Amino acid sequence: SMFSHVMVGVNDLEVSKKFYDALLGTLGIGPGVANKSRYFYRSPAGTFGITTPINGQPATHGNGSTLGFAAQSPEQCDAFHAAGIANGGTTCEEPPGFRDLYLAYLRDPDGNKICALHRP
Amino acid sequence: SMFSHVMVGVNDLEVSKKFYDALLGTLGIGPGVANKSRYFYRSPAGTFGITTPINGQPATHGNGSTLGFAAQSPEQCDAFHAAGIANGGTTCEEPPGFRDKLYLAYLRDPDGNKICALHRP
Repeated sequence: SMFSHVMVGVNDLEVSKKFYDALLGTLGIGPGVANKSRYFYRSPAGTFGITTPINGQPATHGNGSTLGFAAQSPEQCDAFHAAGIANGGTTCEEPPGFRDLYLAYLRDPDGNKICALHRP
Repeated sequence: SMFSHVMVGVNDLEVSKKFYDALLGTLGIGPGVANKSRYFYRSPAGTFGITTPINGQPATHGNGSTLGFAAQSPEQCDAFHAAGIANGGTTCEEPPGFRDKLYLAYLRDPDGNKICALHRP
């Protein structure tokens, strides 16, 4: 992988662990593993983590930031979207579908924009 | 790869292109390729992109967010760090070094996005 890891800030570690456990579970990842004020979601080719921000201030999303997780099929993209929505996330404007790629976009409980992407 | 792609928001695409060209070139990642109001940095396992935010509002960086680029050695992590400082980025703390075993070099890009290069021996 190009990326060793990606971290996002969260305001409530348990609420976000519940979200990402469900979300990333649809892709075969997780559940999250605690390490200090973080949960890590690890695999042979990448690590994702959620953290309390080190500066002690509220976590926020970055406008223009998107984190894309690879999915093995369009069905996994759909399942990712449904699971995130049912467990604290919110839908983006674009419904899951093909883009001239298959993509499903969501925001996590803190507004971090995420995406499952499948290329057939 | 777990990640298909990562985008960050930037407020000046050409300024950021010149930073990331320099920075990611040290890891062997070829220069940015235009596509709409974005530049993409593709490899065989993952794509990184810099973008003007699609909502037309200013780019910001999220408190708690860190993006890590894989590097093949500690020397590459240091070359990354140097290129970053030479081209508009700022160092964070701590300075580059080993940490429990990993080598890490941290920067902020010209927009305040927090990034690092990481090597695991």
